[PDB]
Order: sequence, then C-alpha cells, then structure tokens
Amino acid sequence: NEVLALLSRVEAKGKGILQQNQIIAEFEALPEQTRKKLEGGPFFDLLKSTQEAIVLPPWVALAVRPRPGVWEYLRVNLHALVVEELQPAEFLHFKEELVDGVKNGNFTLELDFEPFNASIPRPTLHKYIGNGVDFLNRHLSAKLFHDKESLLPLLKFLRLHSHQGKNLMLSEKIQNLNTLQHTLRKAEEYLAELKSETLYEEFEAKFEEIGLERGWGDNAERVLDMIRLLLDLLEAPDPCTLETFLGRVPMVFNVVILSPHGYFAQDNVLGYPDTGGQVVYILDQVRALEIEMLQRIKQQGLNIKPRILILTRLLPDAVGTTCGERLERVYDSEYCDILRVPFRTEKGIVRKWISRFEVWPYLETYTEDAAVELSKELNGKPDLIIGNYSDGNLVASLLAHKLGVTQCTIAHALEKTKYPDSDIYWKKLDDKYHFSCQFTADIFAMNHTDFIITSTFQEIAGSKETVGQYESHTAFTLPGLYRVVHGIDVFDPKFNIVSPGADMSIYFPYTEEKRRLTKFHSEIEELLYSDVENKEHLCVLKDKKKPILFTMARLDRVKNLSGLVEWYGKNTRLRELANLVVVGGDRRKESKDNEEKAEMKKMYDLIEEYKLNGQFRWISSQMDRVRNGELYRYICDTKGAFVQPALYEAFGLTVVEAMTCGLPTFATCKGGPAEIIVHGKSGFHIDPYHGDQAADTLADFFTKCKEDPSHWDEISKGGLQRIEEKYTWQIYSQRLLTLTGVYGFWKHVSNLDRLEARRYLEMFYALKYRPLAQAVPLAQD
Amino acid sequence: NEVLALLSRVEAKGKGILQQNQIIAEFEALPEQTRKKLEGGPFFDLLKSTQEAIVLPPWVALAVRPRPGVWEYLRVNLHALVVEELQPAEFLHFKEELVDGVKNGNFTLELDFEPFNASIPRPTLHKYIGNGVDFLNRHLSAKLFHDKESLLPLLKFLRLHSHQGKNLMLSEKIQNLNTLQHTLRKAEEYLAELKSETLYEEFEAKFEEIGLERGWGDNAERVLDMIRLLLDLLEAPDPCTLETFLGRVPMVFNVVILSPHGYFAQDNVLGYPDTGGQVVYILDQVRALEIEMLQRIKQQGLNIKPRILILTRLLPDAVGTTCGERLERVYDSEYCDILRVPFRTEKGIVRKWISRFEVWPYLETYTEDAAVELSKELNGKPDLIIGNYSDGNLVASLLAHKLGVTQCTIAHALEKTKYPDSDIYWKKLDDKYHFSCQFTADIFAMNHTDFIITSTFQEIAGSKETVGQYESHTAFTLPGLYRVVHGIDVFDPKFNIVSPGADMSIYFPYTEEKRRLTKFHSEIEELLYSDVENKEHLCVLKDKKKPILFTMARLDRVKNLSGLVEWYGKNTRLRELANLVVVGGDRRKESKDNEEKAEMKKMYDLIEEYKLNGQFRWISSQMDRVRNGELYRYICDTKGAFVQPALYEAFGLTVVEAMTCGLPTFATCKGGPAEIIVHGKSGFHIDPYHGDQAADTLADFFTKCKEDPSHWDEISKGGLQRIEEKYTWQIYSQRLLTLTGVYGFWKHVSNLDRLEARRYLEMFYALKYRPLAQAVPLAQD
Ligand SMILES: O=c1ccn([C@@H]2O[C@H](COP(=O)(O)OP(=O)(O)O)[C@@H](O)[C@H]2O)c(=O)[nH]1
Ligand SMILES: O=c1ccn([C@@H]2O[C@H](COP(=O)(O)OP(=O)(O)O)[C@@H](O)[C@H]2O)c(=O)[nH]1
Ligand SMILES: OC[C@H]1O[C@](O)(CO)[C@@H](O)[C@@H]1O
Ligand SMILES: OC[C@H]1O[C@](O)(CO)[C@@H](O)[C@@H]1O
Ligand SMILES: [K+]
Ligand SMILES: [K+]
Repeated sequence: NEVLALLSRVEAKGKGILQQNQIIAEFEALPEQTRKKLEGGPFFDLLKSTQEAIVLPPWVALAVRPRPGVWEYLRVNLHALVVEELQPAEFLHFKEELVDGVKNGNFTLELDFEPFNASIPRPTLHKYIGNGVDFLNRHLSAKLFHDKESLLPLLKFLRLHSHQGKNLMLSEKIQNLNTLQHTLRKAEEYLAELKSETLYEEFEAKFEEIGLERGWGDNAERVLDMIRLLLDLLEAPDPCTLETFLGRVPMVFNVVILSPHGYFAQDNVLGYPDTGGQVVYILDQVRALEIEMLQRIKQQGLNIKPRILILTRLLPDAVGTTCGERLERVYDSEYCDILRVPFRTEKGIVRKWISRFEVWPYLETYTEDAAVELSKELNGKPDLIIGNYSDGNLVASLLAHKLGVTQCTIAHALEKTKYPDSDIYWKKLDDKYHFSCQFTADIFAMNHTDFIITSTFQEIAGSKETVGQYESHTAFTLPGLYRVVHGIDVFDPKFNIVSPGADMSIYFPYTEEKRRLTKFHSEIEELLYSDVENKEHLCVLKDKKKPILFTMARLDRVKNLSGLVEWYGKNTRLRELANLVVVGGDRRKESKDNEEKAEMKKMYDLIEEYKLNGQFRWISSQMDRVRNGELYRYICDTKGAFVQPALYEAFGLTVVEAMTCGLPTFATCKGGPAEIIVHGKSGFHIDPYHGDQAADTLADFFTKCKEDPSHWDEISKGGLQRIEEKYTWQIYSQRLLTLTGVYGFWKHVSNLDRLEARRYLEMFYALKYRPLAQAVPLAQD
Repeated sequence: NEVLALLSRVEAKGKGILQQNQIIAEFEALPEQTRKKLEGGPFFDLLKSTQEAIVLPPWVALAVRPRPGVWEYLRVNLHALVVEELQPAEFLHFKEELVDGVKNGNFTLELDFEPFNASIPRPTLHKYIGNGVDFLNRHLSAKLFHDKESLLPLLKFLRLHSHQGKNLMLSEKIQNLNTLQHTLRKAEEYLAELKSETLYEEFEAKFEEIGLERGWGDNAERVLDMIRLLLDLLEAPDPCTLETFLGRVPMVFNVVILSPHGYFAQDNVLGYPDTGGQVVYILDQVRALEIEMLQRIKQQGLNIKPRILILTRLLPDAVGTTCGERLERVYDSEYCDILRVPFRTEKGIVRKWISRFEVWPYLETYTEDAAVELSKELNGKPDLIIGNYSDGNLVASLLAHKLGVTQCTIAHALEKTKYPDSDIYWKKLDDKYHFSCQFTADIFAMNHTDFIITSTFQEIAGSKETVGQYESHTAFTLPGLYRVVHGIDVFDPKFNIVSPGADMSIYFPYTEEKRRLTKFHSEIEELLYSDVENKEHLCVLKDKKKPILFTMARLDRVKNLSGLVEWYGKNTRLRELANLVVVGGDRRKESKDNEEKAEMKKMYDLIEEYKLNGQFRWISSQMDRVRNGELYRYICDTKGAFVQPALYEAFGLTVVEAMTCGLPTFATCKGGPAEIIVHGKSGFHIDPYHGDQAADTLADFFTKCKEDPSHWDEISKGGLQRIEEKYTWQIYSQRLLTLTGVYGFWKHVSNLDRLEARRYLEMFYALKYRPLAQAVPLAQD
C-alpha cells in the first residue's frame, strides 16, 4: 500500500506544526480522502489506535495504543518510507521541542517509577485492571504456601495487633508457628464442642491461657470459622481464604479523611466554587463506613467505639456556613466528625477562601497543624488515612508517612484530563492554574499511597477507543520542568474500582408516591415557573406544561453549562419541545472565582443573543440535597430529562442521582459517565464537542416520547436498574475495609522493597514539590 | 559506679554547647581529669573510641567507632545514668540543633543510599575494604555456577563486544550456551595439536567459520589458555579464573580522564593555585596506562591504536603556559593527549582562571562541550572514563551516563576532611568555598561511579583509632540543606586500593653518582645559598654548610606552611642544627587565590617576627619536575630532611618523592602519610596540631645524626625500601585494566538492580546539584 499510505501522511503535512489528536487526526486525514481509503487492510486499521501524533517538519511522531494500558510510540517520515520505533522519552522529546523549540536540558529531570514498583509481578490481563486486590491476593496466597520466612510476617502481625492498649488476636505467649499451629488446633478441638451461640466471654478465660486475645469473633460459631480460616493459611493458602481472613481481622477503628479545599459543610455550600461532588461523596462515604465498622467491631466481639475525622480548612470569614467551627458532627452518625484546621503563615492564620488551584504553599504547614489536632481528637493513631483530590492526597501522603498509617487515595478528578494539553502548555497556564504544583502532587500521591480507589474502570484504563484518566499519566511531559517516562501504570495491583452511589433516602424513584416530599412543591414551583427575576433565578418560563430539560452543577468552564445553553439557544426543534432549566452559579453574591465569573458573563450574553427569555430559567446554587431530590423527581413529573454537557466529567454524581429518581439522562461521553450510562438502554451519550448533534439527539428523544410515551418509561427503567446493579453504597464500605486488611498486611511483607521507592518520593516531594509550592503567591487578607 | 561517669560528664558540660573531637574528647575529660580516672575497664576502653561528641546542655551525643566501618551512636544524660541508643538520623538531629538551633525541617531531605546498595551482599570483613574486586569475583563466580540465566550475560557480553566496526571474541554465529560450549570444545581440540608459537593468522580462517573472532590471543598457546578459561567458567566457575579471564579480554582502547580545574600542563604550572599532585598523578598515570594497553592489545593479537585524552579547561589568558591550546601531546608518549575545552556561558567563552571552589556553575555546559570535542578526537566511543577530584568526578559521571561507559573515580582529596566541621558549619563557609555544591558533587559521583580507586587504605577506612576520608561521608548533615544518613559504606565492593608512585626517571636515590644531574648545581646553589632577595627567593642562608630542612608544596591554609615556619622560628635548638628552606607560592606575580594571599602575608610577618633572615630561605614555585628531582638529592647532600606539616594530607606525593630520593621524611600524621610511613623505620610522623613538639622531634633527629651520622642513612635506606615495596607505577596499570574488565562486565549482570539507584541519582543531580551550582556567582571578565 505504498501508494495509499503515502496519501495519508500527505494530507497530514499541510496541517502544519501542531498537536494531532485522534479526532483532529485522521477525521481530517481519512474522511477527507477519496475512495482510495479502501484501508480495511492493516495501515489505516491498526493505527486507528493512534491517540495523538506530533506534527513537525520531515518527521511526525505518533503514540499508538493497541489495547488499554499498552502503548508503542513511532516516528514516520513526513515524506519517506521509513518508520523508526521511538522510546517513551524520545517521543516526549518531540512534544518538548514543539513548544520550547528545543528538548529539555539533557540532565534536566526524568521521573521513572517503573523500577521502583518491581515488587509484585504486573498482571497483563485487561480483566485485572481496577481489580488489583484480587491479584495481590493470588500473589500472597502463592508466596505464603509452605514458606516459613513468609508466614512469620502474618504471625508477627497478629501478635503486634492492638488498639487503645488492648491486645487482639494472638498474645505474646505465641512465639512461633509451631505454638500458634498447636494452639489454634487446640482451640478448635475445644470450640467444635460448644453450642454455636456461646459468647466469647465464656471461653475467654481458657483462650487467654493458651494465648488467644479478643477479636476472633463474638461467639463460638464465629470464632470457630475464623480459627479454621487461619489454620488454613498456615496449611494450604488460597486467595479467597486469605482475603476473607485479612478482611475480617478487626483493624479499622479510627479513620482520617482529607478534604482541605472548598467550603466543606453539610449546608449552604453545594454549588460554591470547588464545592460539589467531592463533598457529597465524602459525607455519604463516612456514614456508610461507620455503619460497617460498628458492625465488624461487634461481630468480632469488641467494644471499641470508632471515630472518623474529615480534615479540612477552617474558614473563619465564610458566613452563612459552619465552615468557621473546628468540630462538627456529621448528620445521621454518632462517630463521624468534621475537623477544621486553619491555613497559616509566619504572620498568623489566613482567613479568606482560597481557590483549590492556589492552596499549594499552605499544605505542608497545614499537614503539621492537622497532625497535632487530629492527634488530640483520636484515642490511638489513625488506622486508615484516605486522601481526596490533590491537596487531599498530598496532605494524606505526608501524614501517612509521618504517622506510618495505611494510606488510600481517591482522585475525584485529575486536572490533566480536564484541561486538554495543560501538561504541554502548562507554562502559560501557570500564573493562573499552578498545574506544575498540582501534577507534581498528583504524581507523588499516586505513587505514594498503598491503594487507590476509583469510581469506574474508565477512570483508570479508559476504553478500547479512548484513554483513561490515570492512564494519561503514564507518560507525559511538562516542557522546561521535567519529563515523566513512566509515571503510573494502568495494571498496578494497587488500583481498585469501588463505585459510589446516591443517598437512597434522598434519591428514590419519582413514582413512589407516599415518599414524595410534597411540602416542597410550592417552593419548587416558584423556583421554576414564577415570573420574578432576581439573584435566585433569571428569566422566566412562558409555558408551564412543557417537559423540562434540566441540569444542575458547579459553574465553571469545564462544566460547560454555557455550551449547553448555546446548543439549546440555536435549536428551534428542541426549544419548542422542552424548557431549559440550568442550575449553576450563586448570583446572590459577587463571585470570587475566575471561571465562574467568566462563565456567568457568557450566560448573560447568551440569554440576550438567542433571545432565551421564556424558554429558559437560570437558577442559582441549590444547596439542600433533600429538596434537591424532590427537584429531580419533579422534573420526571414533567417527563423531562437530565443533561450533563461537560467537556470532561471525571465521574458525575449528578448523573447517578438523576437516574435513581427515574430521570432519563443524556451525559457527556468524555469521562466517567461513558461507563455509567449504557447507550440507548440506561440513558444516552452526547458529545460536548458536537453540540448541535447533542441538541438534536435530545429533540429526537422528546419527539419520540411525544408519539410514544412508553419510550420515556423505558429509559427511566433502564436507568433505575443500571443503578441498582453498579452504583450503591452497600457493597462500598465492606470492599473498602477488606482492602485496608489486604493492603495493610501487604505493607509488612512488601516492606523492604518499598524502601527505595520511599526515598525517591521523599526526595521528589522535598526537591521538586516544596520549591514549586513556595513559588505560588500567598493570599493577602 | 555512677559517681565517676557523672564526673567526666559534668567535666564535659563546662565546655558548653559544641562539637568535641576525640582530640579534645579524651584530652579535656580523662587525664586532664583528676586521678579519680582510674578507669581502664568498661566505658573507658570502648568509649576512648568515641570519634566526636555533640554537647547539648542536658545531653551529650556520642559517635562510637569500635572497628573501622562500624558505628554506634549514643545519647547520655549530661547528668544521669541514662544511656540510650541513637539511630544515625537521631544523632544527626543533634548536630543540627547545635547550629541552626532547631533540627532540619520535618519534611526536609534525607539522603539514604543503603536501600539502593542492597543489590550485592555487604562484606563485613576488614580484609575486603579496598579489596572489593576480590569480593565481587567470588560473588560472580558463585552466581555464575551452573546458572543459565546467569551465564547468558557473559555470552551476550562477548557476542556484542566490538571495536571500531570490527567484531571481537564471539561472532553472531553463537546464539546459545550449547553452541558456544560446543564451539569452544572444537577450538580447544584443534589448537591443542598446533605448535604453541603458531600465529593467530594461521587458524583465523578456521576460527571465523565456527564463530570465533579475534582477541583471544596473538598465538595458539595464548588462545588455548583463553578458550580453556571460558570453558572452565561455563563448567565450574572459580573467582581466580573469572578474574583472569575478564582482566585479559581486550576492552580498554580509548580512555578519557577528567581534570577541569587548575592550570593543567606539563611545564610552568606546578605550584600555582589548584595545580599540584593531581596533575603529577595523572601525567605519570597515563604514561603507564598507555604502555600496558599497548602490551595487552598486542598479546591478544590486535592492531588497534589506543588513545588517552585528558579533558581539562582551556585558559586563554594564562601566559607562560600552554593552557590556551586545545590539543597537547603528553611528554614521552605516542598516544596520550591533553584536550582542552573552554568554559562558557550564554555571553560566550569565559577567559579567566577560576578557583576550584567556584567552577560549579560551568560544569554542565563543560560536559556537553567535552562530549562533542572528545567525540571528534576519539575513533569509537570511550571505553573507560576516569573522573578526578570533585569537578572531575561530577563531569565524569555525567559523561559516563550520557555515553554508556564504565566509570571510575579518583578523589585525590575530599574537602570535608581537609576543612574540619565544614559540613556542619557549611552555611558560613559557603560564600567563600561553596561546599554545599562540592559535598553534593562528591556524594553523587561517589555513588554514581562503577568502581573507586584510592591511594591508601586510610583514604577509605582510616585506622583503628581514626576515621577515614570516605568513611567520614557515611553519615553527616549540612543543617538547613539536607542530611546524609547513609552516604557511603567503606565495605562497599566498589573500593579498590591501587597505590601510585613517583616517576623513577625523575626521582632516584641521591647515592647514584652516575645519574646525578650536575648541570643544575649552579642554579640550585644560587637558589638556596645566594645573596639576592626578590620574587624568586626571600631572606638569606648565612651558613651554607648546615643541613637543610626542606619542604615543597602549593601555598594554602591546610598545607600549613606558615605553621612549619612558625614552629621553626620559635625553636632555637632547631634553628642552630638546620636551615629551613620552604618552597611555596609564586611571588613572581600578584596572587589571585584567597588562601595563597592570606598565607603569604603570614609568611612575611613570620619572617619579621622570628627574625628569620640568615636561617630561612623562602623560594617560589618550582615548576620543572626534572630539576626538582635534583633539588631533593641536593638536600640529601646537606644530610637534611623533608617535612610535611599539613593539617591534613589526603595522600602526599612529595612524601613519596622525598623518600624515593632517599631523603629522610617527617610527615603529618593526619592523612595518607599516616599509612605511607612506618614511624622510626621508613620515616617519622609529626602532629601538625603540636608543632612545638614537631620542631623538637626534628631537633632530636638532627642531634642524633651528628653523634651518629649513620642514623640518617638508616632512615634513608628505610624510606627507600618502603617505596620499592608499597608505592610504584608498575602494577598500577595492570590492575586498573583488570578492574575495568571485571566491573565492566559486572555492570551488565547487575544492570537491572542498579536501575532504581540510577534514577535516584539522576533526580539528585537534577534537583540538588543543578540548583546549587547555579547559585554560585559567575566569573566576570
Ligand atoms: O448547586 C448545586 C451544585 C451541585 N450540587 C451537588 O453537587 C454534586 C455535583 O457533583 P458531580 O460529581 O456531579 O460534579 P463535581 O462537583 O464532582 O465536579 C451533586 O451531588 C449535586 O447534586 C448541588 O447539590 N447543588
Ligand atoms: O612548588 C611546587 C609545589 C609542588 N610541586 C609538586 O606538586 C606535587 C604536590 O603533590 P602532593 O600530593 O604532595 O600535594 P597536592 O598538591 O597534590 O595536594 C608534587 O609532585 C610536588 O613535587 C612542585 O613541583 N613545585
Ligand atoms: O474537579 C471537580 C471539583 O469539584 C469537587 O468535586 C469539589 O466538590 C472536587 O473534586 C474539585 O474541586
Ligand atoms: O586538594 C588537592 C588539590 O591539589 C590537586 O592535587 C592539584 O590539582 C587537586 O587534587 C586539588 O586541587
Ligand atoms: K496481638
Ligand atoms: K563479538
């Protein structure tokens, strides 16, 4: 095909010196090409997998991705027959040259985390992505099988295990596998005799004699299965046994959760800058976590009272909010509190809200302050530390290091994918977004943590056609700063997919009448349909009978609300069928946020340009989740739909909330919602990059729904069952806890290999992050 | 006996907050202590081995050193019986409180190389320090024994191995151990029948066909020993065989040696600032090396022409010298050239000489520039790269990385031992000396290199009583910068002692009349005994018939010549017995160097203070080694002595020079000269810290020599033998080449494990050295 293949690069040439993405790629090349396309041979086809290609003079470089998590880079001659296979670094060189004009100084930093991971083998099966604990178990199960030097670690573990000055599992009486083996067998013979429901307290005395401390279970039956479980790990370890035992051992009692940025609170917040899905997730998480812990604790026959602290910034000048108080009990829980610590410098505490992009210079000092405070509140040290987002993961990493605690991170979003080419173009973005800091923190926490939780597969490995969020951090470069050769690997056994949900008593199907909160209908109707225009709501709905196209979200550039508004403004077919109600931004107060401010000015203009008055209602931030639920269900009444038009959406809780209430959802294909929604079944995908087709798809739906109302009900059911299956909080907590067990034990076995990695990070943090963070200007009060 | 320990303890407090070296440690407390000492026993015996004590009001910190390379740190209450065991970091914590007032920032950097060096096991025996290649051999020999995965590296090594386009050893025809085991078997059988003296050209045809390329030997006898060796490695590897095979394989053809600082030349230099032994060491070295390479290349049946390039700086404005010319042929060699590259910045070439303490900002660009130039001179890339000193090892590490070459380093001195407490006190020393740059380069190069060469065992592990030059780098801290927890380990298998010598054509026994160069006797006599005072010589020797107490060196603080002069001045008994002749500094010109200037003023005042005219002759730098040779022998004629009063001397070539000419020698006891000399047998040690005692020691020797002139001869003959035994250039080259063979191969077996350390080291150059090096103010023409 030397004729045909020439013809492609040919088209590529004129395109000039620039970034070739996939769409921006052959979508130009192939579809602008004649019947000569005829490419169903290898060249077009296998290289339909080109993720991006670097356009320069006689060479063009391109990154290819046959399968998720598998990359190969190539350099093909602009005019020539030659293709030479590039190394990751060589490829990244191109990107550097394209911006600065030259590559990075030869001796300028190159991060390679590859050699530091080598402890466990790396699974190559797509199946094991986001499944690592499964993999880790098979590795431990196999390494444990008849190996002395291997088993000791497990015995040392149970012997050292204690909480608040009480011994658990094995006592000091057991010095070796022989006594342990002998004692367990000795215990088993005894217990197999007793009535199943016999309380531990009965056989406690004897158990203390032979070296068994509390926590095996609350009764004979339970203690029995457990002793039988461990005896088995000593004898013939299998992965399922190993997990079950480790997950059962009472461990997690105290938990520390990190969420520094935003206005973190239970009221009067949601919709403010940086306040949103993260805050929601965390409050649901702790409540779900606390129920599971009280249980595991009670089943294991212990009386410890758990504690969960959520750490965040104390903001003294936020008014209307509880953000200025140090300690706050979380709704519907006994043991979960929000702990607030202030940011400070040499000159004293900093009062004013700071954007999440600007917090960096404060975090290290924050970390120390937090350690002191959370130490005051906890009886015992943290049994698990979970970081959230970047600041959260950064701080949680420093703390876990400092307190030697099992650490888990949860990204909630990765900015590198929200802001396209923000890595290569970072320099000009930097005075505003400080991405050099963020990406640094992101890499550091990502490799520092023990395990990683994600809400979907796509967060990790993306899909067959497109690349996942974490995966996009495998190899990248920030020209002038440093180059990341292997930053992360999609196959890492630390990745674990644990899907969240929507609080089921906030969000239920709109069709359950007795449950509908009808006291909210008066206000909901003023909200939507009233003729008043003010800071709460702008414009007016001229027609109250139409279905409502609805969206609710934080207002910023990536949420792309102004985009939706344009698509709708322009589409008369859609405008005639539905009213557009957009909730975003708080216009009650002058916005302090750059993007929100910008985004708001667009909304105003679009109102004027498309003469949107009468079909459009623009609603400020809706902060009560409880009424929020009813809002969703109310839209169902009108037979409307939810739309999520983000340019990228990391997960999309609102998409999960809508589906739970029975509201048919059209959500962006870029990011998490691609995995949540099964197209034509659980909802529909739209592409924010083709807005007019999104608008038309919506129109198609309402049109079909008009002629056949069963169509609406179909998707509503599809959505409801799709949540029932994938997204709920019941499985979450347990999975999370089991993980703490397996990854905690793993710490001790894998201990000494992570020493090298522990220094690389320590040094990366110190020599790279700190100086960058310090560079970021301080806020002035 | 807590009444006693508390005695010495409170004895120590009176000193206050500060450092105490063993000098002071047992000096002040203990025998300067009241006879209540009566110690012996425990707590004296072992803790007389205390190396340093950090004194903070409630506590004292103790670095304890039972055996070379073995360290224990202890905190003990200034008042109390309490003695706790500090881990190294904890002890480093102390020193930091002593200076900054607080310990280093919690998240401030700890350099730890230990976890990276875990690749090979650690020898614990005193006998392997500086013997590392011996240990590596037995390790490789075992790992190699019936290991397919182990043997393959060797086959690959031999297969890929080539030079200048020509294939060596194995050809591509041998892909596996069986084929090779088979080919070698045919080969031995064939050659076995042949006449030993048969040339390789005869069987060259036969060999090529079975896959055997050149380099096994010049004739059949040599080739047969060689093929047998390999057969034996594949069958039953032993260390001695391994060493012999690897040492013998032709490898080193192009050698590159880095020495950027100083005025490096063959004439009109020695004695200038920064120009000294390192220049002598190298010139002597390369000449020996070339001779050996020529030999080896021939024995293996090769026609390759070697090249040895000494990279150093090109100095356009040094007049009276050749420093301004790019390429210079080394005296009395066919293949060794000095290659000069200029320092430069954006503004163009930097003309002026820069002190070795200031070259840091220019080193990276130098590396880039050098790579190009040497690549223009060398035919084929460098086979071995040898760094010298700090700038030299720094640059040589960058090149080695860049071009993929076996690297060796030679320190020639380590500033941290020469400038005591410069690590802990660095910040105040930095504007002047920039030790925050140099200590960084040292740590880096020292861990980056493949193998390290030293001139003595003291350079590495010191003695029973005192710490070594490298060993002092194991644990230290630069408060406010970083903290090296494990920075080096004297048992590290990379250490190899290979002792240098004096050019035997330049320096020989003064008793060989035939050889004495008499045509210099006129100059020498004007130089010593002349009536004239000028830039060339100061004061006057009133009596030409006395013995001369001679010394020669660069003029700087540590060389401590102003002290020798003072000791001499105070001592009337010594002044009567001998004339003091000191060579140092060049007064022909205004002086650019700080210490040299400082040191000259001291010299002047001293001459006036002690009325040194008539006893003392202060001569300027003597830059022609050949006449220097005679001058030594002339001092022998007067029946005098050589004295080396350094506060610290890393090695001391002039000591070896003096001894070799048969001039009895008194050398400092702090440094290499401690090992070079056997007190009373090959010369005498003097303590630069007690000079009044040193002057008296000299007085004694000169007195004894009057009553019994044969005393002199005894030491002279003594020193001579000591040299013919321990220090000469014959074995040096042979050993260097063998180490290059083994470590070269060793790097392929160990390549994978070193990968982490590779990255950690890269990150350190990039985020620590680079920034520091840029902070150094540029030379401005
Ligand atoms: O004015 C608002 C804006 C957002 N939310 C809630 O904030 C979350 C938005 O999270 P999502 O994951 O959808 O987007 P994110 O904020 O995480 O980027 C959802 O629970 C919304 O219901 C809200 O209650 N009121
Ligand atoms: O005025 C001088 C001073 C020194 N040297 C030579 O320089 C070297 C000094 O080497 P050494 O190791 O003793 O001291 P270094 O300068 O290396 O620290 C010796 O060869 C000396 O003979 C010299 O030729 N003329
Ligand atoms: O990136 C999305 C943003 O919204 C949040 O979910 C906060 O509610 C955070 O993850 C981040 O500030
Ligand atoms: O500290 C020793 C100094 O003298 C030299 O030997 C002469 O080049 C170098 O090693 C260094 O400048
Ligand atoms: K226990
Ligand atoms: K070869």
